[PDB]
Amino acid sequence: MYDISVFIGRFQPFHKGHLHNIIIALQNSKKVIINIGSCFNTPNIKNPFSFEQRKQMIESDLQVAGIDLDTVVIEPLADYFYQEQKWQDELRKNVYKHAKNNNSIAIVGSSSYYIRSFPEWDYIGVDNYKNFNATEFRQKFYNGIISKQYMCSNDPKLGTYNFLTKFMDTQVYQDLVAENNYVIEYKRLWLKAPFKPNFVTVDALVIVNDHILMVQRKAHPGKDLWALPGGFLECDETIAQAIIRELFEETNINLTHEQLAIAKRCEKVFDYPDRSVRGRTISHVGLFVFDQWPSLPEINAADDAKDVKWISLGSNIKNICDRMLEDHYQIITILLEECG
Amino acid sequence: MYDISVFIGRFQPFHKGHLHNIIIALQNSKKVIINIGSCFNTPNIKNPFSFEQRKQMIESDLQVAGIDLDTVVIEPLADYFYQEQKWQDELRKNVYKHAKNNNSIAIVGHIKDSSSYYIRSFPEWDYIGVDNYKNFNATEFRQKFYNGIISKQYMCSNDPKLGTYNFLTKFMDTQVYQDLVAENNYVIEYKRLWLKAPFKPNFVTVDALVIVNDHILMVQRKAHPGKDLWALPGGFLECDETIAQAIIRELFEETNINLTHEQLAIAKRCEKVFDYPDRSVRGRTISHVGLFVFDQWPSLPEINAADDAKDVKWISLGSNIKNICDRMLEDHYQIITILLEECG
Ligand SMILES: Nc1ncnc2c1ncn2[C@@H]1O[C@H](COP(=O)(O)O)[C@@H](O)[C@H]1O
Ligand SMILES: Nc1ncnc2c1ncn2[C@@H]1O[C@H](COP(=O)(O)O)[C@@H](O)[C@H]1O
Ligand SMILES: [Mn+2]
Ligand SMILES: [Mn+2]
Ligand SMILES: [Mn+2]
Ligand SMILES: [Mn+2]
Ligand SMILES: [Mn+2]
Ligand SMILES: [Mn+2]
Ligand SMILES: [Mn+2]
Ligand SMILES: [Mn+2]
Ligand SMILES: [Mn+2]
Repeated sequence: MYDISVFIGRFQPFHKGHLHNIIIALQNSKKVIINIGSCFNTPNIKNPFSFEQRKQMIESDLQVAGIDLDTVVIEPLADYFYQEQKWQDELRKNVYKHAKNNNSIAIVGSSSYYIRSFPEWDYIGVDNYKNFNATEFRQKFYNGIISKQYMCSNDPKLGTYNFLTKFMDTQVYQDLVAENNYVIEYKRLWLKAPFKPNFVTVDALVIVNDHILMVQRKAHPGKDLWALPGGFLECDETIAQAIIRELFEETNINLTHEQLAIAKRCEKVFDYPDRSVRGRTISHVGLFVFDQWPSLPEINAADDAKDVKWISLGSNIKNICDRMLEDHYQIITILLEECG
Repeated sequence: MYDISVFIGRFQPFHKGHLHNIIIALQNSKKVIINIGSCFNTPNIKNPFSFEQRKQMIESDLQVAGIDLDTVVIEPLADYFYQEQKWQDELRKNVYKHAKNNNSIAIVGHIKDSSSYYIRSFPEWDYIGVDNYKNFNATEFRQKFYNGIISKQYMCSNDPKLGTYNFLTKFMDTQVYQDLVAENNYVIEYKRLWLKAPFKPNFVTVDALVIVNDHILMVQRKAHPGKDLWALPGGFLECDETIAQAIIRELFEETNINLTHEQLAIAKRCEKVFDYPDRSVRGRTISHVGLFVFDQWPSLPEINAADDAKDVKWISLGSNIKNICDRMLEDHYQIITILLEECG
């Protein structure tokens, strides 16, 4: 009937619930565009696999009962938690790429967001079976258990099953297990709270001669990832004070607090509920700009930073965009745009 | 030696440590100007007494001491947690209401914490460092006071019939006292729940300042802290919502304002963060507010009190707002002032 079905998911991992929904869409349309959300990030516990691995996983799963691969296309989406129009444009870009000859288009499926966001397209609704829970799957996986009832295949050499089986031997699997054990122990310790906690953190975006100051993380979450210098707000300091305290603790930047105060452009809040794996963490980020300086200030890593670097804007920043903590690539992008 | 000395305190309440320091100020100057900090706020456990009450208390203790009251003047200072320049000027306005045409002026504060601040902000005035062994604990005194005990070693007067000591004896029979004790018990219990947590909490709240035809929407509080006070509508941020959503969710819950989500999204001017660490008695609470401006609107939307709001009212700017200025929750007066200047 439709020329095109639009299908959006995380696929962390791809399962039978996904295969049956694609199948409903392929008997309602001639071609499916599968849009994988949350790409171009480093692996974390909620997002273990890359775009390429998930794309592969999907293809080799579809290639087993049935399915014509000529009727299927796969495109990536980045996260834009604070700039939803960008996300919308990017999805529209992915679709216009495959449907620009007045093709008939429907979104197969956050059912209300897609209905509000995309009036141009029809919404094919799908209620599934027993709740295929991606968290439950992943938590058993970091415990050594692939749940074969989720798997498209039954053969451990076929599909996601084979990918998941082999993945358990990788270094990335270990890192993720380590991160997950950290978070379980961290979350446990906080069940004491009379009320579920919001964490308040601070970060500093410091630009000197078109370089951004970044820290490589010594500890979980995001161990060995690059990040803005920052950490927890303390009960006795203002946000503005915490921003500078963490900056100096982690990087020992050779600037005075007065200089940084003159260089300060703004402070923004980042409050996407799932930005961090510890629990709900709101970050206040200060932007500091030195259009020019005789040189890059001296920096020395300390505390939870195992390294610190001045990294130039443009290509060098883009090249570590998938080696950064949490939403820090978005934060950098936003603050330089609007503050700026 | 100096014509004027300048002395700043909260005096919640005035005590022997304060007296001690005013005696030094007067060995070094001919007139001392006493500035009472945190004036014009409603009574809270940390600030139980009004400006007038503290003034009375100081005058009566200085008679007991007995310092000639012609050598003493008393002026109020409001709080400006977020507008440090309004405070510096307001002080200067206090000092020069009294010092005139080439008086030598000294500030007499603690050589320890607030030494730095006064040196920098008031270079025109000299400094007289004070502080002596004693460790007079303001908090320690109020806690015992909320348990029914006036600590004698704090009292300038040994006689319960006189001075601050008398004032506090009589104050203990009032309803305000009873409301302070109740707030205190609430706060002690609130904090007890949190003693176990691996880290001290920073609490996150939201408020909405909604202005329709120069009227602020304000709730009157059902629960602690600041019971029976007027506040911007607001409350705790939940874990599964953004701050933008929280601000609107709490607005509806407390006021049932007859406006739509898109109508408020259009009316929204800005959000501001309020993070003075001692702004709330519960523990460290940061607030994100929430400015919404409706101009030349056909009518004031319909509202009704629910959840922790027991009343809700449209309050016109200007006269009716300064009227309840000392009847507001925590720093909401300051928050309203700031959001009107910088966003509206
Ligand atoms: N919820 C929390 N509140 C305050 N401090 C914390 C919290 N969780 C961890 N920390 C401390 O902060 C350290 C990490 O550095 P940073 O995140 O830069 O402040 C950890 O090693 C903890 O000791
Ligand atoms: N730390 C907290 N986090 C979330 N909700 C809370 C917290 N403390 C108190 N509350 C709830 O908020 C109520 C008061 O309403 P509100 O302050 O307007 O959200 C109390 O009755 C509590 O149920
Ligand atoms: Mn290994
Ligand atoms: Mn840190
Ligand atoms: Mn820290
Ligand atoms: Mn740190
Ligand atoms: Mn370089
Ligand atoms: Mn409330
Ligand atoms: Mn409420
Ligand atoms: Mn609430
Ligand atoms: Mn009116």
